[PDB]
Amino acid sequence: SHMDALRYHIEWNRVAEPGTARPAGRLLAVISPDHAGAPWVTAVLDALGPDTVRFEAKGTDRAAWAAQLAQLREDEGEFHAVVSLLAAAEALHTDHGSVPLGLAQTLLLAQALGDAGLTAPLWCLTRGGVAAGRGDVLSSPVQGALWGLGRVIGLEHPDRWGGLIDLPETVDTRAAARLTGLLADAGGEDQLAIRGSGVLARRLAHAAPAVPGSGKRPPVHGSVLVTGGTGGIGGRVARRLAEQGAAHLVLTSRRGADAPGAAELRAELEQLGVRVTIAACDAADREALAALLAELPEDAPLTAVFHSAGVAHDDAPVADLTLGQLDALMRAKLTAARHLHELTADLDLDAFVLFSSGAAVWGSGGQPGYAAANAYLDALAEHRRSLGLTASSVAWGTWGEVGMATDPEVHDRLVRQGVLAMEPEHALGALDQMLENDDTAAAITLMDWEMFAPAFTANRPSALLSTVPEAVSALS
Ligand SMILES: NC(=O)C1=CN([C@@H]2O[C@H](COP(=O)(O)OP(=O)(O)OC[C@H]3O[C@@H](n4cnc5c(N)ncnc54)[C@H](OP(=O)(O)O)[C@@H]3O)[C@@H](O)[C@H]2O)C=CC1
Repeated sequence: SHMDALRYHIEWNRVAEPGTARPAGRLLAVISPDHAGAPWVTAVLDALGPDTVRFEAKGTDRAAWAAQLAQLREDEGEFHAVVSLLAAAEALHTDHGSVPLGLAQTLLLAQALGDAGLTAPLWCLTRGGVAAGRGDVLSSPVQGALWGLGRVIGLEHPDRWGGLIDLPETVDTRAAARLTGLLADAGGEDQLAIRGSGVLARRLAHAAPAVPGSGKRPPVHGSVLVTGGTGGIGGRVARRLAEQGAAHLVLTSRRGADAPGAAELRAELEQLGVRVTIAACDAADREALAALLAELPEDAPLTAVFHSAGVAHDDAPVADLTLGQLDALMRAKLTAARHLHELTADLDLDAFVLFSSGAAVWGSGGQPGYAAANAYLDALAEHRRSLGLTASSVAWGTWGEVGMATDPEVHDRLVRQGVLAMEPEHALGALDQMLENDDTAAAITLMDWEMFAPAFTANRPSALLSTVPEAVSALS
């Protein structure tokens, strides 16, 4: 129950139908002009009406947009809300190959709105960026990344953040009226999915307790690939896999066998009877991943991937983050997980496990780029399930003992927010509960809700935490 207590999941609950009147003040719609053709972008522009002012966000030029926005705000006076359709730009930015153009443009729009003093709440619309409601299909993991950024905008700029709304693929008049009614007043909700059945909103809940055996997890066997396998959590994952039956562990990281601690890790694993391969290669390098897969023993086919590669450093507040910082944070997450997905789809793996973060699940100030990068992982795991493929996303809280949060700097701030350091064995024992259940998505975190809830909600309420009774109690 100690391990059950670490597991949470995202659910979607029905909320009230909104009012029937459109907003009284003027809306400002923001369009990516090369990527304004999708049906849902037309349906949304039509629902906003012809009195809505339209801003075409061209390229990625913060100072140019700040100037253009300042002119609009001068001419129009205050807007009621800003409605961004930038998410429809899913093509990669030409200069930053791991950043979807719409993600870069949404960052620069949040930045330029603050620069210009346009204060109306920003709403970021997606289509297929969340899996909400029974049978729902997350069709665009790229747009799913924009939710990780948006939750961090709502932490950093709470007064000028509206929220996120996912649209259905057909935006009929019932969907349009939910939309415009939420923009009038959203009832204090800010992470919303419009579906045929109603409006759903995002919630964090404790996961159901483990059912010993219920997931038909197959025995660990053959070759298992742990990207980031020489790093802190990846090394501990590899040890556990060795103890459990893996014939062969393939560990990767940019430094490979030159990684800190690598020789000792190899010796620890080989003592347990496992074949060990340690390779040096960037998880975003598709050709190197293909070569690595082509090399596998005939008698030890790839049976599972654990994607632990990642960096969190050189992030910045939303107001300051650059596209080159965002690219570097996205590389081992979006680019590398897309390669892993595409080169293993046909292999019938037993597990495809992606390591996300609480930064992506609930949001962490100061970590927009890392939140977006991890949110892509969570969305890709739901998207793969829709294709009939296994996938799981595990959004860790804080690890103790090994890995990126052992820096007293990085450790001190997390623990002080109530995201407490987990013992490796407990974190791994909870991941094994998730994998035995074959759950698609979970956060695995030790929380002190009496510290977390009041800090997280100091400037704006969080409907997300209303389904965690300890958070409700802390706020009473
Ligand atoms: N520790 C924690 O509390 C949390 C961790 N996470 C996630 O867990 C995973 C592991 O974190 P952790 O073990 O703590 O961190 P570490 O820094 O210990 O390990 C991360 C590893 O990824 C490798 N790596 C980084 N970039 C690339 C890349 N482009 N290609 C291949 N390898 C790369 C690093 O090696 P190299 O530099 O040699 O490439 C290293 O092996 C990360 O994805 C992280 O985001 C999430 C929440 C909390």
